[PDB]
Amino acid sequence: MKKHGILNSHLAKILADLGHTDKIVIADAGLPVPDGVLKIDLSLKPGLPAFQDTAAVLAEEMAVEKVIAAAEIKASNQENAKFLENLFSEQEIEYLSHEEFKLLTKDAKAVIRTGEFTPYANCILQAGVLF
Amino acid sequence: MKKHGILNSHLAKILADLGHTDKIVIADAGLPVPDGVLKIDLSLKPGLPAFQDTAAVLAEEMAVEKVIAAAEIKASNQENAKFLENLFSEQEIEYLSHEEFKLLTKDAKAVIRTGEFTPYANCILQAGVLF
Amino acid sequence: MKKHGILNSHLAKILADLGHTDKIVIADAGLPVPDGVLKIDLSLKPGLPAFQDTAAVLAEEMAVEKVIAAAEIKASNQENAKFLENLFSEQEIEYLSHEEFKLLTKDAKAVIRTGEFTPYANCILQAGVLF
Amino acid sequence: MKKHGILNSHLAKILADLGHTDKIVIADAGLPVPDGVLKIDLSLKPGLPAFQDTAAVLAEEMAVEKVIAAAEIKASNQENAKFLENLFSEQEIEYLSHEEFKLLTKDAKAVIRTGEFTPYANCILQAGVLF
Amino acid sequence: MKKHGILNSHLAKILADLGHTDKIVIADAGLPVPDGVLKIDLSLKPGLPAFQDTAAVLAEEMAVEKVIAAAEIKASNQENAKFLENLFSEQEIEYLSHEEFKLLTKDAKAVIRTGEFTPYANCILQAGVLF
Amino acid sequence: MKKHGILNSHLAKILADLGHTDKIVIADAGLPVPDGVLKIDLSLKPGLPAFQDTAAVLAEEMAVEKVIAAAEIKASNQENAKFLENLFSEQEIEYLSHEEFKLLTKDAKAVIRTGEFTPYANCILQAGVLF
Amino acid sequence: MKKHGILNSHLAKILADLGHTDKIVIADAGLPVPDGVLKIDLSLKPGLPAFQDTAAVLAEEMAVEKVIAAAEIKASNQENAKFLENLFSEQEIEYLSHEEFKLLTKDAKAVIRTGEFTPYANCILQAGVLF
Amino acid sequence: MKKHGILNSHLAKILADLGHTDKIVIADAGLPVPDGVLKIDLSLKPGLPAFQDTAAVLAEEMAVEKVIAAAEIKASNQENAKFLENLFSEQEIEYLSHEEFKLLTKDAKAVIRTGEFTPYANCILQAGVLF
Amino acid sequence: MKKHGILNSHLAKILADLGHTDKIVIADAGLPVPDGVLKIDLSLKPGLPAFQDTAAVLAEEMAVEKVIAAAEIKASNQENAKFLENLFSEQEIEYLSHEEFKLLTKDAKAVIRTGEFTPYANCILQAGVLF
Amino acid sequence: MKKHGILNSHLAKILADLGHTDKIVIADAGLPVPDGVLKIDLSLKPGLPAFQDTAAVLAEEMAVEKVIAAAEIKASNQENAKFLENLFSEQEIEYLSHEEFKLLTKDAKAVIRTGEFTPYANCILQAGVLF
Ligand SMILES: O=P(O)(O)OC[C@H]1O[C@@H](O)[C@H](O)[C@@H]1O
Ligand SMILES: O=P(O)(O)OC[C@H]1O[C@@H](O)[C@H](O)[C@@H]1O
Ligand SMILES: O=P(O)(O)OC[C@H]1O[C@@H](O)[C@H](O)[C@@H]1O
Ligand SMILES: O=P(O)(O)OC[C@H]1O[C@@H](O)[C@H](O)[C@@H]1O
Ligand SMILES: O=P(O)(O)OC[C@H]1O[C@@H](O)[C@H](O)[C@@H]1O
Ligand SMILES: O=P(O)(O)OC[C@H]1O[C@@H](O)[C@H](O)[C@@H]1O
Ligand SMILES: O=P(O)(O)OC[C@H]1O[C@@H](O)[C@H](O)[C@@H]1O
Ligand SMILES: O=P(O)(O)OC[C@H]1O[C@@H](O)[C@H](O)[C@@H]1O
Ligand SMILES: O=P(O)(O)OC[C@H]1O[C@@H](O)[C@H](O)[C@@H]1O
Ligand SMILES: O=P(O)(O)OC[C@H]1O[C@@H](O)[C@H](O)[C@@H]1O
Ligand SMILES: [Cl-]
Ligand SMILES: [Cl-]
Ligand SMILES: [Cl-]
Ligand SMILES: [Cl-]
Repeated sequence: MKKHGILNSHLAKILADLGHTDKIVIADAGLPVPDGVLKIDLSLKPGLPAFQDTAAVLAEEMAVEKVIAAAEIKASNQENAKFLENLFSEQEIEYLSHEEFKLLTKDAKAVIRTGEFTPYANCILQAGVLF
Repeated sequence: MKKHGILNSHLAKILADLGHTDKIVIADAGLPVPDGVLKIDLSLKPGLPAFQDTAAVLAEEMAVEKVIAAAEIKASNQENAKFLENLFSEQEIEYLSHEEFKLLTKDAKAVIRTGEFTPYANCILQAGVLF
Repeated sequence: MKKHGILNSHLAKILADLGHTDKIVIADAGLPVPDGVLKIDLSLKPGLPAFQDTAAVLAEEMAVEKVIAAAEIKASNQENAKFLENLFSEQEIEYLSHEEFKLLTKDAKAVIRTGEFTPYANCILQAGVLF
Repeated sequence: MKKHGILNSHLAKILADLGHTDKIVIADAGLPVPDGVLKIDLSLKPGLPAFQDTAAVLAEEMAVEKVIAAAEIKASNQENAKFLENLFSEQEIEYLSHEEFKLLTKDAKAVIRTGEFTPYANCILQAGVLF
Repeated sequence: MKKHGILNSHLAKILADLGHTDKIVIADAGLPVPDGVLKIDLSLKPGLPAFQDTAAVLAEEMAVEKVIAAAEIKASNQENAKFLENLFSEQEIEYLSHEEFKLLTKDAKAVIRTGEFTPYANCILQAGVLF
Repeated sequence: MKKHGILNSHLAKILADLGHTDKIVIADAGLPVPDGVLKIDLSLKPGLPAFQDTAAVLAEEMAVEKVIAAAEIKASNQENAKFLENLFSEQEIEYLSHEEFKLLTKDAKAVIRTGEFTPYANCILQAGVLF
Repeated sequence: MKKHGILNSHLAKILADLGHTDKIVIADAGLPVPDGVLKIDLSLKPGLPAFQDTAAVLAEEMAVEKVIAAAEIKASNQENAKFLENLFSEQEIEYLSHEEFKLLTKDAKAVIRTGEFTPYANCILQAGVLF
Repeated sequence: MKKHGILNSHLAKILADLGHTDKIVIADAGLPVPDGVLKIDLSLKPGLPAFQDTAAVLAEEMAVEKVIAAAEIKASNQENAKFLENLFSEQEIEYLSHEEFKLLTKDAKAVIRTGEFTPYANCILQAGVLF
Repeated sequence: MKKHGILNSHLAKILADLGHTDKIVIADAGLPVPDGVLKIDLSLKPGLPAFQDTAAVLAEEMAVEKVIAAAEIKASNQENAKFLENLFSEQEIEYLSHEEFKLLTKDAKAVIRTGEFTPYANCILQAGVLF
Repeated sequence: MKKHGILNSHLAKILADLGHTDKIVIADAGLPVPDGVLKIDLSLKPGLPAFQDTAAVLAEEMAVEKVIAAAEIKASNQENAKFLENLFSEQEIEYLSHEEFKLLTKDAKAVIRTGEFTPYANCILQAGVLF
């Protein structure tokens, strides 16, 4: 068995190919996935896994230099919007309209679907560099 | 969005094709997957999701006529062994050696990998019929 | 076997992947299917299954936020036009020219072909969200 | 549009390739489909379409020299058993155990899944020759 | 064996998928086939089968609402030009320059190659509807 | 355009790869094609092309060192059985039971389906060598 | 074995599909092959096969309507430039800049690589018609 | 970028799927790779990377339960044979004849080719469990 | 461009993956290629390239430890048989019946077809090692 | 085994197809690979293999006419920048902004990933000609 790194095999393969600036998406159960974009669904039941738990695992296994979320999250989802701010303190956090957000997902290397059943609980993690 | 059934898209597709006697496997994080058998990895980190959480969702979404587990589970993993007895109290439960158990996994339509980090926490759910 | 949800295995796989705003098409036996769009043919013979029967099953298994249909249906197929208005009373129904309607089908995730032998008995169901 | 023959596009392609002695299967909603065998699912909901309706359409579009069914159908599903004897009065009908029947389905060119929710409502149609 | 419809298996599969306005091409032995368009070659030797024999079988098996040919056929291939007028007397026949004709073939679902060895012996059959 | 050789593009590709002893089959409209064997269907309508016309074209484009047919042809199809004898004078003609014949087709590089509607009008041509 | 036509199986397959105006490229060992264009490498070692040897064979097996080469060939490879002029006496020979010549190769059905080790020894053969 | 685990993307993907008892092969530059087994070539030039360098990295990123090598390694490559003994002090090391060793490679999930230019510098690492 | 090694790109790719004992076949224009074995056709016309020319280039680019040919070559094709003995004087040359030779080609990584038009002009080159 | 040329099998295959002006990229551990471009990862661990070692091997096995690197390399990575200037003194070296450099990698035939952990350690090698 693999000693270090993320446990999920599908995710490990995605992280392995990440280059500087590549993007991956963590989505709630409702976010549509653009055609041609790999979808890794971790959902089990409503609320499992949670957006927060998923983002937390990714944060410790991936080097993030920028996080992008939809502005609507600040109003419609205060708890998760705060979570992001807290978790990605040293990272640049950019906000866009949900509409522009969805356009950006087309360039993502993959979309990770969580069991999150709350509005605008989605974010794009942009890969940084280790040197 | 889909209104009924299991939330996970990968899993919904497998359940959709199940016919009477078809088998699927719920596995701990260390079980090897035979060549040619589809693997759906739901693991996020050690213990998440657990074997019990996963098995309970599946029992809720599919008609199970028989459950197969490795005898070594009773001795080495009492808690989970008892959970199974309770969960599938109405179904027939068969115990084989872990060796025979693995051979049987070759005929599975899929292996669902959980984040379970305890010995012999695996089982085969054999589809029953709705009429 | 799968306990809940739509019975058809092909349709279950399509519904499983539906995200907010994704579209599927229910069509009569003559609608042309754009290249690249998955075609699921349920027809057995003229009138079987009927447009009404198919639309009714989907309405109960999928969350629909909007229905799109061709204006011509109100002229050449009042029967089915009324059925649609009644079935989706709570949803927004938009009428476009049959020409524009066909253009939109290029963006569908699938086209479900029925055995309906009446003109303009086609509609686009746009997925809603469960939360 | 195609003027003659079976209306369903998937079935038309299968019939088009039929040679003398090739077999296709008409099955209830629970019959398991062997790996490697094409599955065409026409089901919409329980009982739709029915075994009888599907078998009748195929009987008129395909030349059948022999019909194979499971002996158990005469015991648990007399209704459909009589239908079959009547529909294929001119053809040779053979009864085998459900177990052997399933074995034979491995050699079929396709399995047509209906919405039939009654036991052993399955049959194998063996192609005849037009000259 | 299949009882009704066109005898050729490759062709049956194409007709099976035709929807209103879909196009197929019948071509002489020299017409170039655009990239991405399926080619079904029925030629055996020069003149076998002929454009006329092929066109007549197709007119018998598919509903044609419009026929498109190259204007150069009237001048250089009078016999075949007249055959078409007679065969599709009830349909609308449109003549374009051979140059425009070829561009149009890019949208065809298939090109049927015949053994015809005479100039501009090609046409596009546009599927009509059965209701 | 290709100056020499057989006109049919599908057949040209098959002849191009023939090595000493490789086999190809010419079949009537009813012969079943084993799985994994390429099928090139030239049929247009019953009796077109004819078994005789097809075999004749192949005879002049391919080096045949042996022909294999089913014994039943001699009795059930005297006209075509004589044709073969006449056409392949200098070639070794071996006869087998239709049953053994079908077993041999599994090793064929391809099956050429003609529009021949007569019993046992099938034969296997075994490639010779040009030096 | 195949009796007539070009000996090389790969090439026979390419010529088999040639339609009027289709293009193939004969190239020296350094010509780059556009992405998507089929490459058939016949080279064994420098100078074998020679550009002249390959062009001769093709001229004999293909109906050539036009020949295209880079003007630079007259300046740096007069020997091959003269050969080309004589070989295609009856056909149209067009000279373009090497830069435009390369853009044209993107439309070719294939690039045939020879062992030619001399500058600009490349040409495009445009297929003609046999009637 | 990925924070933890092996640096090589190809290898990370292979380790990600490892289950208990799965096997991978580290090989010298001459070891033949069985058909069907994935080959990951890391060699740059003779001796780079070295067998020792590669085995060390893997030992640090993979949970090794058993090591298998050919007895011939003790006779012709004592240096690497000793290295292996020390590196896997706590694990079981089994020696088989080079001939049997090769048969065992057919079951491997992958063969990692190094630049090692010394005889019998190959070994099979059998995955263990993390619990 | 590649500075060193064999010039042919197809062959370069095959040599690149050769491991100790892997085999490749050099064949005359008539040798049949077993299904599943890659065929690289270098023939241009009868006698070009010749068996000898091809074998010479391969011997210079590949480390061969053993050669295998049909016994019939010594009698029916004296010239090439002598060439073989001379070219591979250092290596072991084993002669088998042509029938047994053909069975061995099933294990070859590829069959290189030459334009050689003389009988039994075939041989298997078994890869050696560089250390 | 292959006697000459680059040792790595993956790279050998890429060099084999290089034509005049084709480009390949040597990259540090962080350079992102554009979708559609083949990635060959030779990294083992940070610093192995090094950028310099990889570039040296390639320069010896490929005819390079031009090198392209990011301008930022001269300032942020002086050591490797000097190495580059020294290794490719005969060739033309063009410096572009790193942003413009990345756009150019879209046209590369492949990206070779090294274990280099220093910034802007990337370059594009443009293939020259051997004659
Ligand atoms: O649900 P509303 O607010 O209507 O639209 C936003 C949602 O739709 C999808 O993009 C995501 O699931 C997001 O949460
Ligand atoms: O822990 P031991 O008994 O060594 O091996 C059994 C484990 O190995 C794998 O098959 C499963 O993960 C199972 O739990
Ligand atoms: O208005 P047109 O396209 O002529 O006829 C409409 C019918 O054609 C097809 O699109 C559908 O079957 C629809 O019912
Ligand atoms: O006899 P068993 O297999 O238990 O039950 C028969 C039913 O199981 C499936 O094969 C079919 O659905 C059939 O109707
Ligand atoms: O004969 P020309 O006018 O030169 O070219 C027209 C022919 O070329 C191909 O498009 C068709 O075969 C058509 O018949
Ligand atoms: O038609 P019968 O004589 O029953 O069986 C022989 C035929 O069945 C198929 O193999 C061929 O079409 C052959 O002509
Ligand atoms: O050799 P130079 O003149 O530099 O470039 C022309 C060559 O480059 C490639 O396009 C062809 O191989 C052609 O022969
Ligand atoms: O070098 P000899 O001893 O001849 O053969 C053993 C070698 O052949 C291949 O299996 C491996 O590369 C191993 O190192
Ligand atoms: O020519 P005969 O002796 O009949 O058969 C041997 C030939 O058949 C093929 O295997 C080879 O081409 C070989 O040269
Ligand atoms: O490190 P910065 O300057 O932020 O970005 C440049 C790096 O990002 C990637 O393109 C390469 O790895 C390069 O070294
Ligand atoms: Cl479902
Ligand atoms: Cl049909
Ligand atoms: Cl040919
Ligand atoms: Cl990892």
